[PDB]
Amino acid sequence: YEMFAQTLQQSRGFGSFRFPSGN
Amino acid sequence: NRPNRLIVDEAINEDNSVVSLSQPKMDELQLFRGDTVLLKGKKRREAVCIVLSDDTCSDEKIRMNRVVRNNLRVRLGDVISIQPCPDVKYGKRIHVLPIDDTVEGITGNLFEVYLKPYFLEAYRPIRKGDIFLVRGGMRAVEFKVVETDPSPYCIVAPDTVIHCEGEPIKREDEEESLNEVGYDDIGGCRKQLAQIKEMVELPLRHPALFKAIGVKPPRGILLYGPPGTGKTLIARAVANETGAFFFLINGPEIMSKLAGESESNLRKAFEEAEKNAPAIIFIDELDAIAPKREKTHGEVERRIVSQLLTLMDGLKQRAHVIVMAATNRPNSIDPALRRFGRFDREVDIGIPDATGRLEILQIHTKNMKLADDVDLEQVANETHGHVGADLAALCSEAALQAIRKKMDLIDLEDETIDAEVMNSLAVTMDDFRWALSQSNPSALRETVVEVPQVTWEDIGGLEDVKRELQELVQYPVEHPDKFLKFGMTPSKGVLFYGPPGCGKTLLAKAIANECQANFISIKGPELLTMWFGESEANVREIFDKARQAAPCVLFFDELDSIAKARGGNIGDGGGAADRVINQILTEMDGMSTKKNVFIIGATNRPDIIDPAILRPGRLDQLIYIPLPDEKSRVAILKANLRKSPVAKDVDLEFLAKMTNGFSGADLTEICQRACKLAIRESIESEIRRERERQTNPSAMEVEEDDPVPEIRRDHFEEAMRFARRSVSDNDIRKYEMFAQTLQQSRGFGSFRFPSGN
Amino acid sequence: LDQLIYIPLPDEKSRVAILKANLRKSPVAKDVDLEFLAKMTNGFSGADLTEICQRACKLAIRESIESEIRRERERQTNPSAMEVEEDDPVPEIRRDHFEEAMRFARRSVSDNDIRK
Amino acid sequence: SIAKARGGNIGDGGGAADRVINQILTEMDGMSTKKNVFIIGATNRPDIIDPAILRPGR
Amino acid sequence: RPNSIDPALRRFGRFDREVDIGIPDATGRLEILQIHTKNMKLADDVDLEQVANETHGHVGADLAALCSEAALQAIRKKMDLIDLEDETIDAEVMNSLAVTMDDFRWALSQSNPSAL
Amino acid sequence: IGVKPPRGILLYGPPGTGKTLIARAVANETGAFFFLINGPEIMSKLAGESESNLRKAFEEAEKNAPAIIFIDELDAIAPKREKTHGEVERRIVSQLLTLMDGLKQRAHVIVMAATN
Ligand SMILES: Nc1ncnc2c1ncn2[C@@H]1O[C@H](COP(=O)(O)OP(=O)(O)OP(O)(O)=S)[C@@H](O)[C@H]1O
Ligand SMILES: Nc1ncnc2c1ncn2[C@@H]1O[C@H](COP(=O)(O)OP(=O)(O)OP(O)(O)=S)[C@@H](O)[C@H]1O
Ligand SMILES: Nc1ncnc2c1ncn2[C@@H]1O[C@H](COP(=O)(O)OP(=O)(O)O)[C@@H](O)[C@H]1O
Ligand SMILES: [Mg+2]
Ligand SMILES: [Mg+2]
Repeated sequence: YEMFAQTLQQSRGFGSFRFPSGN
Repeated sequence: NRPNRLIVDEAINEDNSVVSLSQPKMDELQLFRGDTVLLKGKKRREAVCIVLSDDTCSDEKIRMNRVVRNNLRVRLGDVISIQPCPDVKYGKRIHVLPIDDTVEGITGNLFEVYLKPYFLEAYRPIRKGDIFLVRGGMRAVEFKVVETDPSPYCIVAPDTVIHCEGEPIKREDEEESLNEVGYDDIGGCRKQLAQIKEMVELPLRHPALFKAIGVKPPRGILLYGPPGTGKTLIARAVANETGAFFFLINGPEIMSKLAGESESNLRKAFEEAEKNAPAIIFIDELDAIAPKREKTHGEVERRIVSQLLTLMDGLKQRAHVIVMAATNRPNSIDPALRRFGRFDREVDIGIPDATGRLEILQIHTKNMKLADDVDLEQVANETHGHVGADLAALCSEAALQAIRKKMDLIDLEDETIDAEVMNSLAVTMDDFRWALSQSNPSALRETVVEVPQVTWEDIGGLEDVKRELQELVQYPVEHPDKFLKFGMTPSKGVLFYGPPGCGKTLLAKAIANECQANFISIKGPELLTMWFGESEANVREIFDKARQAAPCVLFFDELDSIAKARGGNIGDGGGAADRVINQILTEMDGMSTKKNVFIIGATNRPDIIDPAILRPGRLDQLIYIPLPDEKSRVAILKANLRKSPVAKDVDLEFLAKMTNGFSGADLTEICQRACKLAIRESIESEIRRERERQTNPSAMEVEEDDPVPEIRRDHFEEAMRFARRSVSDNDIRKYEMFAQTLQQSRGFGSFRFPSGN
Repeated sequence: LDQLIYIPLPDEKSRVAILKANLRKSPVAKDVDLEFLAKMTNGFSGADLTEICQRACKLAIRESIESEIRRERERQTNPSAMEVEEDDPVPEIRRDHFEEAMRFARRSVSDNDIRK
Repeated sequence: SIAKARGGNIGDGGGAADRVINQILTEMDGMSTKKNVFIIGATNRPDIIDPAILRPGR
Repeated sequence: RPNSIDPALRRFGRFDREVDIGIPDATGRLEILQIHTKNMKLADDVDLEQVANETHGHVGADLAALCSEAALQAIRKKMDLIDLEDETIDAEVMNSLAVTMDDFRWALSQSNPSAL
Repeated sequence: IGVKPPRGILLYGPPGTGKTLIARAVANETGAFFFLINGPEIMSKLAGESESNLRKAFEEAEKNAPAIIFIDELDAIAPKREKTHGEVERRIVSQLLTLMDGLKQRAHVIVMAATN
């Protein structure tokens, strides 16, 4: 059940998404 | 214990009249670095010198040059009184004479060529009775100060005239020369020379004191290394430093004789060495005399081996005799010579590293005049796998190319000899760049044992991994007392695992740099070579090299190679069985924990590894190394491009945002591809601008004279569309699954001790 | 070899004695309850108990070193007093170290293996 | 040739292991880059080749 | 080793009685250290029993060389005692010198045993 | 000049490529005292006569400096160690190794040798 729970895992590398803030 | 008494120590500075002292001894003696001091030694002979200050100089000892050392009849470890003299004034005339055996080949005037820049601007204090040395012009020549009109302590002023009229005279018979070799002529083996000094000096320098000590000395020292490392040179230098009766024994000279003549030569050698105690006996090429028992066919050679074994055991008479011997490998020796009371102390003279190679080049380029184009440091960085004899031959080849290319200088001296022609010749950088192409080294097959140069700055992120590695490695080295207090056994090994191309080798080299330890790398092809050839007895020979260079980090790269090559845990029916991994486990269980040898493995397929490696007392830590994050990608892109000229218009932080899911090797690939695009643009611009413009030029030269490109935005912008991901998604899911099969716990997170009353 | 002797997983008193025998070298505070510690660990082996003891010891060593470095270097470079005013090693192995090292412990032997 | 002759990446159970290709990889990793010796291979069956040859530095 | 001998020397009326002198254990190593440290003066920091417990796979000649190396490290580190006797001989200087525990802790790192 | 020369040059190739011819041509061009040494002529002699021929050859070449010594078929004199059964041939190999190392006297003597 832990393996099947990890086969539907959230994401990889999208945790640090931020919109750019300029000017 | 009055402070004017000083013990002779070797000086780092190569100036011929400058001594050095420490700061608190000089402050206690109340002197200053501007003072010109006077020294007194044996046989009423003196030396006037300029003293300075130093922090690396020891307190009770004085550092001086070998020129000052041989001009006092004083060796190391002796005593010299010092007297300050503010009465040192200028001279009247200076009359020196050359010495015949150093001017046998040189000719012409030596005054303006050598003596005029020698006394220029240095304000050298000289004395009647001293002998100094001048290098330059592919020759070193010495001059004895014969006659001076004023007081013997005097400073050479530029007003003082120097007289050089007279025949080249011979020396006094008690005087030394450059025929013998000192400690300065040897580079790159400071630790081994220190060990030989510790073993050899204290018994031989003080025979009666050490005899009153009563503790037995060592009496057999076995030097070994690759061919050409200069073992004969080190033995002769230590023999010339201690000044004992040195006698040389050469193996083929004995084995070229008849039957009884070899034994007569050995017995006469040891008798004449025991007469002149203290003495040093050096036996060169020991394996030519005493090889293994299976190889000495015949009776007479086994008889000679037994004669040597008899005389080494009969040497134990407390006769102050030390026997050194050199060989090319410790395995070919008859093992009866390894016993106690015989050749038991072993010194490993390895191949030199880059600092050592730089010191060898500085030693061999003393006399030769040298153009300012060259950079010896870059030469020492480019020579890889070069023993010191290769470096001497390289300097020889560069000098011969420089003399060859000046065929007009061959015309300048057809048969006449001028010192000024050799003074007029220097060596360019392209001579060394040519000599690196016709250099055939002899040490590419050798295992490299050195400290790495990769720091933590080359690696991006991995902070908890950095913390756990320094906790596992650095703490038992620095603080053993805590492990004695709390009473645990420090762990022995670490297995890294993860996707390919993510910096496992860099982490091993980084922690080896952090702890300042040696590093031994063993790749997958060597393990596969041992598996195909069934030569798994070389593993013990690896671990012996690991013990001889302690503290050390032993890195087994691609530990799953034989298991992947066998069937991939599928073919041949067997499971997790191997000759080589078995021998590695035996050697891991064998070794002691006091030696501080730390073992690191690294795999890409952690499922097919042998589970018997992961037991306690072995590689028991498992560390997962994922694909790099965004700040790590920034640091990787910075670390790859330090050598290249990158325009400041390039945004790397935008470049790390697009590349979600790359490894390190992909980023190095795209950087090198942009570099290839830049090189192509530069070459195809230069060819057109030079050749296609005009054949017969309008202007006198090229009007531009400007290299156009650097690496800029459009190169990365073009090289991006060739980049690809090396690691797919299912592969990453496999490593995540194996990481979860070693999960921490379930339900033990809320454990608390009961708190009652 | 004709005698066959089966050696099972250790019982509760055996787990108490294993936890006592592993920790004779280490300075353990007297506030620690080992008899409560053997009740939770139903189904561990000996190697799991040695693992969790050595992990608590690692946590204690890390706390001692990262306290000593800060207290010596970070306090003052040029000292106010003549020497260190504390001159006292702070840690021993205590409750929070076992309490933290418990959540990394795992069972090595599954149920089907025991059934075999 | 040896990979085709062995099993065609099918027989003998093993995968991409060879004495001779191992020695070629060792000699490729050994040599210096200053000598200007350039190595060229050629196959007709690129699927059954050893993947350890296709790494960088090779 | 008993295997390299010509087996005709094993017969009766010849070399038939065999005595096996094995490597010594920890009590034996302690007795060897006590034998070799008779004449040498000795500071009270050291504990020879812990030294005998830590030396594993050491023949008695290794222990004699270890005592030699610790004594030479102790004479080496006192370079002020090298200054105290440049060429004169005093019995009191050798009377004034003892060997610390860290000399033995250093000599265990440069010890290459022969019986692992 | 003072830079050391090379003093041993080893020509090698397949049989019949004309190595003897190249050596004789360079010897006739430079005009130095050329002396020829042939391997089977040495190995056809008795025990002491081979060493006497080698020593007389190098003495008479060192008298007429500058000189070139050519040793044809070097493998007939000095093969591998496993192949030189007997004592006298190993003795001749050691004689050659002695004389090549004793040649370093700055005596303007160059030694060439050919093999297959
Ligand atoms: N580290 C070094 N320092 C100074 N000179 C060196 C060094 N290594 C090599 N050389 C020089 O290279 C030559 C090596 O001479 P040797 O002392 O005979 O070396 P070697 O290790 O004894 O070679 P073998 O084993 O006797 S054939 C000499 O001309 C040395 O001056
Ligand atoms: N490249 C060449 N130029 C001129 N003559 C050659 C050449 N190659 C062979 N020869 C002739 O072929 C013969 C070869 O004689 P050698 O000099 O003895 O050759 P070799 O290589 O010394 O054979 P070995 O090894 O001594 S049996 C002579 O007659 C040469 O003149
Ligand atoms: N933290 C990092 N910083 C910079 N480069 C890295 C980093 N990690 C990996 N690399 C890149 O990876 C390459 C080394 O790969 P490596 O980790 O040795 O592969 P493997 O783990 O298969 O041995 C280097 O060329 C380097 O540029
Ligand atoms: Mg030698
Ligand atoms: Mg011929």
